[PDB]
Amino acid sequence: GPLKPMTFSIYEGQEPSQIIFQFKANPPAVTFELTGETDNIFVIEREGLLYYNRALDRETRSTHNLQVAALDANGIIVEGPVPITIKVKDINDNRPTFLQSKYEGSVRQNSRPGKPFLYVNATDLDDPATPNGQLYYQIVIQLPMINNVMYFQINNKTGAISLTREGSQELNPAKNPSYNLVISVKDMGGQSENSFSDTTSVDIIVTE
Amino acid sequence: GPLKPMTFSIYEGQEPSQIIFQFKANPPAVTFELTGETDNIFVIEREGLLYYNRALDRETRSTHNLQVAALDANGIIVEGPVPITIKVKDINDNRPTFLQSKYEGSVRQNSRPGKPFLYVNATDLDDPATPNGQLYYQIVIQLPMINNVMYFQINNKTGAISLTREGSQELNPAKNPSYNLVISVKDMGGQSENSFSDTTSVDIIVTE
Ligand SMILES: [Ca+2]
Ligand SMILES: [Ca+2]
Ligand SMILES: [Ca+2]
Ligand SMILES: [Ca+2]
Ligand SMILES: [Ca+2]
Ligand SMILES: [Ca+2]
Ligand code: NA
Repeated sequence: GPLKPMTFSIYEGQEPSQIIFQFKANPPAVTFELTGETDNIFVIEREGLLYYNRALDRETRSTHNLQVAALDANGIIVEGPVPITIKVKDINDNRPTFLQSKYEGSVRQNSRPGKPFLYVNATDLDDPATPNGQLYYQIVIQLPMINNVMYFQINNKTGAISLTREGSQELNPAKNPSYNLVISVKDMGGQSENSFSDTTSVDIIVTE
Repeated sequence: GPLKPMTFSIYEGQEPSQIIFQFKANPPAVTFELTGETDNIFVIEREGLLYYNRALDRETRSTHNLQVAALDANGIIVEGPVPITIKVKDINDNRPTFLQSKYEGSVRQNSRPGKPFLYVNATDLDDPATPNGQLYYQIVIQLPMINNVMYFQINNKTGAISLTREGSQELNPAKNPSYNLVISVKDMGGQSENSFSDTTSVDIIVTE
């Protein structure tokens, strides 16, 4: 039918195994012209076969804005150009990376439970609107630890470290002036399958 | 385009708010048929509208293996069937449960510290490779307790109960012949936020 705007969604990181679309020339159109963000990847054959020639990369270009025009036997545009939008669908091909391998923090004796005093942070180049770039932070270990009582907690979404109820009650620089936490981060929103992880080390001084 | 295998990942425990996918019939296809693990949940409209009509439950079915076929006006399959995979993403919707509500054990006086003599165990129906099913064991209280000294300890990952150094030094059937421990188990790795818990009771006789 008439040439019109179209959107195609194509996963990145996959070498092409299927065409995108076969356009059919409406006489007096005989050939097609593809322009825009083709990047030596998107091709239209003379008689309308639109395809891609190699794996896409959302982290290089997340949308290819293309245009297609239909031309007559004299090379005159008779339909379009119209916008053809390629949405590059994300895969989990980037690992989360803590921005420091060691954090130095401090907390006041009697800091209110749940009040952040330190943020750890990781970046993930995947799409944060998808599981692939959605990070989940956790405390792997606290040292020292007495009778399995955690004195620290982390906001699993934000990386905010705060005292627990019991940490607020028990932390005392006279008894134990420093704690080490090992923190993990994983992508896939903390789900198991196809996830990547990183760790960092946090030393926390307890002050008056 | 042509029917091909597709995977969708959907969280359990949420009322559906969006369709899954609209299949568009390419002539001579006119309608679609859905088969497989539909479970009075997954439906396709003739026209192509694939949706789910009630919350999923990973603990009932963790992957729905569906198939979609395109039928012509005479009900001949002209495309597919192709596998449509629904991966059900886990939420923390199950409380961990101890396998016994009461444990009875014993420990010999002058037993070595840190050597397990009793395992408590809980199970959690959520995914154990996620925080939702990741368990953390603690002693809530030991009675009797002498001068604020713990005589017992528990491994927070394994549920292994052993004597402390002080317990090994002080246990004596003539002075205190029995102890009770209340043990907790928590999921989310033991953090307070978004976690569920159970408790059990452990009676321990001190022997000669
Ligand atoms: Ca990529
Ligand atoms: Ca990632
Ligand atoms: Ca990616
Ligand atoms: Ca469930
Ligand atoms: Ca659980
Ligand atoms: Ca669950
Ligand atoms: Na205490």
